[PDB]
Amino acid sequence: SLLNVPAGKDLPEDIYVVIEIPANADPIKYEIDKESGALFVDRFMSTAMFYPCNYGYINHTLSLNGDPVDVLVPTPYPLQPGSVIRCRPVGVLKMTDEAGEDAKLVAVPHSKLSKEYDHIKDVNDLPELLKAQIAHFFEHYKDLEKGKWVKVEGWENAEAAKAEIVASFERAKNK
Amino acid sequence: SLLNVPAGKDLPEDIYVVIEIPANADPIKYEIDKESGALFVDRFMSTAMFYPCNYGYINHTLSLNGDPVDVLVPTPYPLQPGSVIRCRPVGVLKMTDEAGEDAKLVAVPHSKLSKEYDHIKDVNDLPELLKAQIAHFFEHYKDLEKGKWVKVEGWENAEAAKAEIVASFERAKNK
Amino acid sequence: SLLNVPAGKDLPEDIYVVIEIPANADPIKYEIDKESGALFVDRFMSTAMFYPCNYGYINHTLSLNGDPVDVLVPTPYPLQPGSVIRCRPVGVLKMTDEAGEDAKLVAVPHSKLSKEYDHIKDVNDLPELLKAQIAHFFEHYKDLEKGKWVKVEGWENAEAAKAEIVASFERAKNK
Amino acid sequence: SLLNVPAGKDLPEDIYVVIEIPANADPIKYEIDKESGALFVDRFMSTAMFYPCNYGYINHTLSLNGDPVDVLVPTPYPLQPGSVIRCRPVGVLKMTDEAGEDAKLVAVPHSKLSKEYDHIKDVNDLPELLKAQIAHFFEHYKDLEKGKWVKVEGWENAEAAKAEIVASFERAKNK
Amino acid sequence: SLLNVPAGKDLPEDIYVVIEIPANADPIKYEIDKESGALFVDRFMSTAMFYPCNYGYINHTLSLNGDPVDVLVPTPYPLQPGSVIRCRPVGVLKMTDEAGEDAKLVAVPHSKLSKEYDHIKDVNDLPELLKAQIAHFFEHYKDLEKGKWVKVEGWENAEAAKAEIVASFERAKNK
Amino acid sequence: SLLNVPAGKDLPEDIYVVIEIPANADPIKYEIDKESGALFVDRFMSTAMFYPCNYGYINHTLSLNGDPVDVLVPTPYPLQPGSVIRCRPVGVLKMTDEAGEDAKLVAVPHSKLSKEYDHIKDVNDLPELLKAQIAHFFEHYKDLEKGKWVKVEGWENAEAAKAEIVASFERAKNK
Repeated sequence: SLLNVPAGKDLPEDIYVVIEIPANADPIKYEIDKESGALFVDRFMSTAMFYPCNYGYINHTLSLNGDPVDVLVPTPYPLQPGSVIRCRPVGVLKMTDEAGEDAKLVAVPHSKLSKEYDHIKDVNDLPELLKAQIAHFFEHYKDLEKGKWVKVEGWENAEAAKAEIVASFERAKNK
Repeated sequence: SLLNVPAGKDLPEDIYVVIEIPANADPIKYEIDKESGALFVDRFMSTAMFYPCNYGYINHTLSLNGDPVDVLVPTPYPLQPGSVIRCRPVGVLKMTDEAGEDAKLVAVPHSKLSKEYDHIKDVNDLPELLKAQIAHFFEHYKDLEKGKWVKVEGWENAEAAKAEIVASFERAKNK
Repeated sequence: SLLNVPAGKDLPEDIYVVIEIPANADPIKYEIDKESGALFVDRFMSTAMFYPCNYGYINHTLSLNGDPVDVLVPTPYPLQPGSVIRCRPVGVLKMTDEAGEDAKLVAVPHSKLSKEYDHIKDVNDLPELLKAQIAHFFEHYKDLEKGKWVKVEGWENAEAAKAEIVASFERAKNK
Repeated sequence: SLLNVPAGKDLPEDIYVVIEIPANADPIKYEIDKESGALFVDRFMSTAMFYPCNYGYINHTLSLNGDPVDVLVPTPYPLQPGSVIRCRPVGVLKMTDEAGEDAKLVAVPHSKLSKEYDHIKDVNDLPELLKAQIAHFFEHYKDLEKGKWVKVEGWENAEAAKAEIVASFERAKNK
Repeated sequence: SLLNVPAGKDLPEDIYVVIEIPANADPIKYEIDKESGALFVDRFMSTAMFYPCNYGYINHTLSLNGDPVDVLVPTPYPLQPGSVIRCRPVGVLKMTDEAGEDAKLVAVPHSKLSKEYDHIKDVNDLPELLKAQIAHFFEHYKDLEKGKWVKVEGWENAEAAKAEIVASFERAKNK
Repeated sequence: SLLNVPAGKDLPEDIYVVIEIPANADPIKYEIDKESGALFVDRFMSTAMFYPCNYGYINHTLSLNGDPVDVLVPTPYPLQPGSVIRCRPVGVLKMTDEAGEDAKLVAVPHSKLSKEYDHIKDVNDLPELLKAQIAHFFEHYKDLEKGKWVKVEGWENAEAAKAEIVASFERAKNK
């Protein structure tokens, strides 16, 4: 089942992301239920917006806000919800939402899946438009479902992304 | 796995439907296999028709005809086969097919997923065109795969829908 | 889970294929991970080509190259990745790739799912264009991802297809 | 302009069909406007049905119900609305509705487009399932339209289809 | 030609809208060219947003910003670009941008197309969520366009929508 | 009419391309008819291949093979058939086929449409994988067409692309 996928072949450089929401999909927010392993409908998003990249998480990871680290994965074609993709982390989006800090990593497909991202080694290598899209998406997608709000503090590098992997992996085995 | 999703948070008011066939899909009839939990192709439907709502079942339920209670779930966008959606029952379609009574519930997305169905509290609140579509679909979708035939006896209320949940949940733990 | 689907109701005449790649899809090569049962992204294909039929495998089978027997399944509409389809084998495509012989079966939907393939009993009953498409796909889809190359030796009959099922089923229980 | 497209390269054996509704599309009934040549929305279909083949008309023809002769065209992938396809007539579906008698031709793609239809020379060569679905569609797609009924009378051969096209071509000029 | 389509069957109560951008489509902003009547790509949208309704214009109208009056049209399925829809105005969205004042009409499908919109007679009858999404879209779709801003001023009723159409129709001739 | 669209705002640096075949579409080869300006089906492709970019032509140009100059245009989402895109030439693909020599231009979206292509000034700036896929497509898409072959000769720069457009524009008038 999806609950027994490994975090990565070699964390934090070489990880698996479990995809929950494909890039450019209808505005249905899916989430994998941690008891069943099944895809749950979490909500029907109320803004006319879409995730600019595939969205999911690293299994066996516990972030400070109680859930596994979440990750955005650019691909040339949208992936199936429930699929698992081998990636390498390249950067991190720092925000605050109503409960203090949130981070969302960006990870690119690993070279065994594709060579089109070989030259993206860090956060400054990502296209500027795509970074600006992601930031704009996270600042507005909950505008109409409020008591909710997000603010974007800015981009960090591959080493900050890796640190967040490692600390949340470690945090999982214990609490 | 899909075999360990709960029937509901609070049956019969607050249930989970396991989606097998999305609204407006190609005419492939999928079914979740109760031994494996996997999506099986049940048949390629022979009429040029589509399910007017997402179609699936409540887990841990046994109806009088040997299978879990089946349910139609209107959403603003079609859902993935295998996904699980939180809903509240609002009515029931009564038919007879070659083996006596069949019921199919209608349940709407629960308010935590969407507010667009808050005002639908019972069977008379459903749009008339959608009810007429569903009835027409169930009367004709098997026209070309005969020895099969369906006749529609008519709509019942939210309390009859809830009763069918409860009796089939109870019926499951025992036989 | 997908790891506990049976090879077939009655091997080798009556088998289940686990679908990994739908017909006519984006050029994402998915594969079911044999440890987890989950759909993995195997690679993003580099040619502008698509599988001309749905593609997958028979569970509980071990071919000579270390993986389960793979199968192409024509359907009137593309199937979901992860779905299971009841089929009957009708022929086999023989190739050599860099590691000696490869076979890929063709199996058609079983008559309980559809009647549109009833008249296809063997390999000469398949439309010639579809056979020529499949051969052309397998000869070129890896042209740009080389150190890889495929050559097509030609079509065999339903009895050779069945033999390959049986030998790989037997080969699985033991090694 | 679509108003200037010919009736065919060689009537009645070699014709063009202007496509109004794609096979397997959403339940929106499009029509070419005669004055402007633009694609108009004639209506949203109220049954959960789709056209089993692409649908349109032959330009410069006038049937006795006072519009261009309509044709149904099977193709391996749906066509774009407003597109023009070269075809051969193979049959006619005769029916009666609440306005009187009607007739629908069936034409396959010309050999210059595709060889896949070269063995279909007449109405009994069409796959039995397609004929059954086309008939069932015409008899039920207007069922939720108050006042509108369709009764299918039977099929007629290629020769009957050719005569309708000649008759209706002549009648478009001479009047 | 789309340049020859009428403004409406009976202005301002019964109009035609030429559709430029489908609801829920890829983020490509199409426009009909005035000279040629062809569909041009005006631009690729840079936010991750989609139009919440089909968008287009009324032909033979000229607003005080010097183009045809635009309309937003909700429909149950997205429409084709270049297609013409018969509609009734029910409201107007007033806004200001970096070029000055602007106004966007909202029109529903005429009763001849669909009865589903017959209870919507005016701007307060639109579903509350659709109005909120349309406003939010206009206020944010140009956020990554340097120099371009939108401020939404409020809604106005059906009567205001009719006056804009008359005013702009007259102004298209008399000039 | 598409027959009246200009060759470009400022040839040869700023051109319009009329789109005939979308990137990543079904294997239907569309062409604009010269007389009518309608979209015709030229053929159903017989290989399992798709165009790796949108394909079309520049109006009011005539190449030495006696039709308009064709162009391949990469865009972030597929375009509609019949739509017109503003572009800049950056390269040419030279080949020979069974009718003789041929050439295919590559043009990216103009800066007014999208800034994403502003760093692509010439043929060596295109992503290496796209060039490889375009070449491989042209060399294999007609492989199952009896009598038809394609041999790719090499690329040429933006300057060569501009000269072809001038040459073919002049040749469209003066004749």
